[PDB]
Amino acid sequence: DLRLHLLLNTSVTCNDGSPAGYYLKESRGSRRWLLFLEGGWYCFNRENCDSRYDTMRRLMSSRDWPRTRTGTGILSSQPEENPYWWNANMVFIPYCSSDVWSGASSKSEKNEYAFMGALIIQEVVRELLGRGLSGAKVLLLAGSSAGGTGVLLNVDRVAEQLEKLGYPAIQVRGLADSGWFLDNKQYRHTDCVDTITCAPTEAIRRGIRYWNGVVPERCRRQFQEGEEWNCFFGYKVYPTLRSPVFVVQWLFDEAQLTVDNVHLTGPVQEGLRLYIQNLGRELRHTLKDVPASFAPACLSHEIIIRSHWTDVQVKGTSLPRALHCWDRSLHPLKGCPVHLVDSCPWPHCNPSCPT
Ligand SMILES: *[C@@H]1O[C@H](CO)[C@@H](O)[C@H](O)[C@H]1NC(C)=O
Ligand SMILES: OCc1cn(-c2ccc(Cl)cc2)nn1
Repeated sequence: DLRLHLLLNTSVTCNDGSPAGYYLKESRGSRRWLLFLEGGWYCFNRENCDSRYDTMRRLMSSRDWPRTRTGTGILSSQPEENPYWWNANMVFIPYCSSDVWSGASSKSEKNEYAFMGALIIQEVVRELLGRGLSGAKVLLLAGSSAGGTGVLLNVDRVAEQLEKLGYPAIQVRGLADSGWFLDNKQYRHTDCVDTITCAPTEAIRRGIRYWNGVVPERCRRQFQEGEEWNCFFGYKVYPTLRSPVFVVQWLFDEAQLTVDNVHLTGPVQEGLRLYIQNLGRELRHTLKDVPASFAPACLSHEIIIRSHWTDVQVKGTSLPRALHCWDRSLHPLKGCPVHLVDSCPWPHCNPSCPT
């Protein structure tokens, strides 16, 4: 179990002004630290944030959080469940800012909600340095879904923060799971006039304004004002980064298909067959020059904190093994690969896909 700590700096808050926080399980014999970012979509105006507050309030507030949480998958402390980092110090950071971890705005007489995701990460790092993180050799910033995108947006800022604080020896790295999206054409079109129909590019453009969103400096300097939404898309922001980042991405991610207005129920036809095959090929193409990556040909969503994350394989190598091979490479290795991308072109052409 991981134990809840609410942030001592009460100005760093969830959407509704309640304190943000983190769940921690220490491993005093270890100098490895894993900080995991939860996911769960986002909201981008008053009306759709109000809806989220009625029926998704744990993603908006800490007032009902439980005192503990069980570590699962890569957050498990049992070697049978977590062959990769079972002995590390474990941290789970709840997603309560609805801003893809990019916001830097407080609640005020001008703002009904606070959007502080980027500041929550920095405050968690600061308060952990007093609880053992000061002695770390590696800090791995991981996350799933919106948390995976959050890794891409924040990993270099964590690195810069520790450097300026006097800790140049801590190696910051990132692990982005199911957060690598494409700004592609939808299979069927919908005009952005309310939430249902509003494509990611437009929703994120409005979000950055609503959230006072922050993106990495180098990417911001390339795309410039009004175009920072580009930095929320992995294939555009990744080349600007400097911290080592391992990318885990299903070729046919269910959230990607949702934003593309694809609904698979049933006998496809030719038009949709070609659309799905082209999506797989495009994703594959964006990963061609990503040296640490794991991309199976499955229709699924998230993986690294699922209890059965050990079961999927690409070219005979599991995800925990590929992550271990990555660790070795950061000290090619014979029989210990780090770049693993399926080539077959249809969902579940890989027999190890989740059922
Ligand atoms: C609390 O957090 C805010 C927002 O990041 C920051 O400006 C302030 O300096 C912090 N205060 C302390 C005492 O850490
Ligand atoms: O949990 C599903 C999910 C998807 N997203 C998301 C994030 C960024 C972009 Cl650019 C598109 C989609 N966030 N959460």
